[PDB]
Amino acid sequence: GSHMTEQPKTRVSVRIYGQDYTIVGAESPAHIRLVAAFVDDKMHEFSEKQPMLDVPKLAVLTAVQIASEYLKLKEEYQRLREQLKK
Amino acid sequence: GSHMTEQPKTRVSVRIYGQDYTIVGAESPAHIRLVAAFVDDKMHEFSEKQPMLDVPKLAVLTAVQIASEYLKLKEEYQRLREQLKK
Repeated sequence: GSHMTEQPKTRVSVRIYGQDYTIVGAESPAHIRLVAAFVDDKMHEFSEKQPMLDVPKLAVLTAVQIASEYLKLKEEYQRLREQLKK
Repeated sequence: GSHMTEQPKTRVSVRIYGQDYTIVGAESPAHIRLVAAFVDDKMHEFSEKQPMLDVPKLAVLTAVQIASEYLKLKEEYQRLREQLKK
């Protein structure tokens, strides 16, 4: 058998809320480490608030907030570059 | 009676995975609509994969995934911007 000189999207196993998950990182080995911590910490800060008082309602709450707080960031990049092209 | 002329971060209620959730969304009316759909869609597409065969585990699974694909985006943004200041 032969091998191909390619490096596709690598996956990594992290631990969030006590459970282990293997998702696609595709970035620095030190970066993927803070990814899990960011979600874990965010879930922890909301667990003490008890929004809907349920586990699935906790993880989904952080998921939607993480997306919104980051959407505004990527949006700036699009607006900033478009203004530079003007 | 008095009214302060201020505009803080507004909150929005959306239906994610069937349940209603109210989170912070001061970006834009149309933008905040796709935020819920982003998680809802990603969760639904993973629901057929049955990675952990559990809803709570699925919600956090997509959360870390979304963060991973968006974190590298804000990073690239900072890299190209820093090289433009050389």
